[PDB]
Amino acid sequence: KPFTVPILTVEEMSNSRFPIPLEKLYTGPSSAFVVQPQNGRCTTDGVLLGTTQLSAVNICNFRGDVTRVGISHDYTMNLVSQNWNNYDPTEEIPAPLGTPDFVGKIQGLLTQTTRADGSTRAHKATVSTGSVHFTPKLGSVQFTTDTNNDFQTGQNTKFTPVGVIQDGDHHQNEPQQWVLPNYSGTSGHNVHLAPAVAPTFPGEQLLFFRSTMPGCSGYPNMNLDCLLPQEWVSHFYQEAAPAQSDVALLRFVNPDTGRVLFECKLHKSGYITVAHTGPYDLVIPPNGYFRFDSWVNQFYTLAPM
Amino acid sequence: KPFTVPILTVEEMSNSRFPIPLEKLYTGPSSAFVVQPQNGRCTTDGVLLGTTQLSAVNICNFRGDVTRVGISHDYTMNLVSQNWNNYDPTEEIPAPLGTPDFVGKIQGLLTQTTRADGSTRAHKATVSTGSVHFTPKLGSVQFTTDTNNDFQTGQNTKFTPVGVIQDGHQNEPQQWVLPNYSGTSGHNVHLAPAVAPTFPGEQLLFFRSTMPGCSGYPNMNLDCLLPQEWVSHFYQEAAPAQSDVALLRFVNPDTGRVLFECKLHKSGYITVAHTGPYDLVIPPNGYFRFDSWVNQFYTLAPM
Ligand SMILES: C[C@@H]1O[C@@H](O[C@@H]2[C@@H](O[C@H]3O[C@H](CO)[C@H](O)[C@H](O)[C@H]3O)[C@@H](O)[C@@H](CO)O[C@@H]2O)[C@@H](O)[C@H](O)[C@@H]1O
Ligand SMILES: C[C@@H]1O[C@@H](O[C@@H]2[C@@H](O[C@H]3O[C@H](CO)[C@H](O)[C@H](O)[C@H]3O)[C@@H](O)[C@@H](CO)O[C@@H]2O)[C@@H](O)[C@H](O)[C@@H]1O
Repeated sequence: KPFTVPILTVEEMSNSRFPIPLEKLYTGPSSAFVVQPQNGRCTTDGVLLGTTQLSAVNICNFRGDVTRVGISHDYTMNLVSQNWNNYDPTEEIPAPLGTPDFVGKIQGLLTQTTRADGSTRAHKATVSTGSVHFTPKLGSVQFTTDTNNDFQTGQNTKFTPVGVIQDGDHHQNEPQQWVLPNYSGTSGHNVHLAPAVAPTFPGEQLLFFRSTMPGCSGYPNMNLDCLLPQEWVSHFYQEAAPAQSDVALLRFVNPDTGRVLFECKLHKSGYITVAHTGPYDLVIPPNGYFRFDSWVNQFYTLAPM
Repeated sequence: KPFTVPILTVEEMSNSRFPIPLEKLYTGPSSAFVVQPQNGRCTTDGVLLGTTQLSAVNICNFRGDVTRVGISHDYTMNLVSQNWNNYDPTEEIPAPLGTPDFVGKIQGLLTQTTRADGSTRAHKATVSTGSVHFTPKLGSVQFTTDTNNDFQTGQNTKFTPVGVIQDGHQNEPQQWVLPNYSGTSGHNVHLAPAVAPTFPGEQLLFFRSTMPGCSGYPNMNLDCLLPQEWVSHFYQEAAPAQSDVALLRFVNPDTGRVLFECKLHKSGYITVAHTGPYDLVIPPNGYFRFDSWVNQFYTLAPM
């Protein structure tokens, strides 16, 4: 089965690490980080990795029942699955599919319906994924909310993420997009992780699909880079085209002129490298798209960006 | 190019009318009312219709600058596009792509960044699409928010939708009543067509989600004609339609057994042979498979 990537333009696609559109292509140095995201991870032959699932609308969402922590404005959510069935901690994944894969304070609305009478409610809420109470692998996370009394026990509750917050004099100190949470808190180390990725070939860097997360309070670092658009994850999962070598050579083309703007290496394990050093917002026509041209190896020397 | 539909299961897909996952399949009568959604509209050969665009995460989102209405808690948003560029009201679409296509009060967060210093803010906010101030085709909508002073002028502002509210039970939203995209100033234009079965014994098949409820007693059902992933698939594939009707079989790969068959009409909606309201019962790995081009007079096996 011939391998292909989607023909959608960058801005027609979705970030695979938060439910927001892509904005641009970005390359930068990654030696200062361990780049090990768990969402947006999929092999070119369609094997999902980490905590990756198939739709952007589920990323960083949570569902379950809630109970108030003491007499505070915090609530513990006992997680269930996307379709409201019981969560299974025994599954060989790091955490429920779609769980946030960075340390940060994600703000959104926590909503609830009372089944018996159809009454509903919503409150602004934040989940701090660096908190010791962020234990999604164990089946629970904690939210700080704007209420201490309105949520009912035993009722279906959903968190819909919107953006991120920051607090402190050191501006843009959080979120930390390349620091994984401890999915089981202090109780144990992370398990079943998709591997870290790094360029190995001289002169190469990762290519990122970049968005700006909405900021909700303070001075957050709003950059969010994913390794694959969500639509590529879905495409590979469905097509399941066999990888005929370790690397798929892609050309980024202007469809109007037919000219190649740059070329890159899509590694079969699901990430892209380009030949560039330093931070660079790629200059591209908005109708540009990626095209698979041939199967190559990890030592293929790209035309420099 | 051979026509195909995605192999994703229902719960792996997204509603094309609000940024939430699909939950289930429903069929029912719809003779007594107009079915004319504007999001989730695409022909099988990839022509987008109505206000349909390509990703679910953009649906019912709004962007622009805001100005306070008087000294109230309401703010007017002067709309821009998904990437902060111009919206052209003269483009022959009903309203900006992704605009809500139902009358209801949508609640979410209105967020803002101050360009100069990177300070940010968020407030609970509702857009009433039945309001006279819901005029997206004119380039503006109005939000009621939980602040009367925190939003700044001339700064990028985004509404992220979460769910719906009600006042008065389940009388709103009205998912099949289109808002007036130009308010009282003009009638709706450039709409994707209304849809109905034409063959006796058939009903529409709906891809159903439940919108989160945020206050009161809202009607939370939300039915779309095509999953968002089908819109994106057809747009990219652009496979020619060999007839006006594609026969799909819904298959359980666990058994190879066909659960039911249905007609995917070229103009982008599905019918089944059934009379009455019915919540379909489907296996977890079930999916749709295109088998052949037929015609409007093909009789489906009863669903
Ligand atoms: C930088 C600052 O971020 C946000 O303000 C927060 C404060 O937020 C609280 O009050 C503000 C209005 O002053 C607003 O009503 C917000 O909803 C509410 O949570 C507060 O958290 C303090 C604590 O030190 O930090 C910031 O000042 C934002 O509202 C401001 O516009 C501004 O961007
Ligand atoms: C049916 C009812 O809907 C929601 O309540 C609203 C009220 O909402 C206001 O106060 C409530 C707490 O009582 C909550 O703090 C909410 O955020 C706030 O807007 C209010 O709008 C009244 C006015 O008619 O209608 C409802 O009572 C929800 O909060 C309740 O839990 C309940 O489901």
